Amino acid sequence: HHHHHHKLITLLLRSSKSEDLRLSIPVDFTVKDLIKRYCTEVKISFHERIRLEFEGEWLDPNDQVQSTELEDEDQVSVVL
Ligand SMILES: [Ca+2]
Repeated sequence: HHHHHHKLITLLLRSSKSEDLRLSIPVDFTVKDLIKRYCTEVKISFHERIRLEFEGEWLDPNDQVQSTELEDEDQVSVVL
């Protein structure tokens, strides 16, 4: 709606080397924030070299999720 207040989108994070996770995260988080939250939820150590791929493309860690093309129920790949 006009002037809506919704903060969250749900994302599926698939990982070939770690636990897949479905997260509901604020769209004002950065991609780095999303990675940090993934890591605390699945209990792996956060590192600068972890990346998220969306449709074949690396997401910029410094972009807000809202600034990317991610939408609710999208899926991304975690590359460790
Ligand atoms: Ca997995």
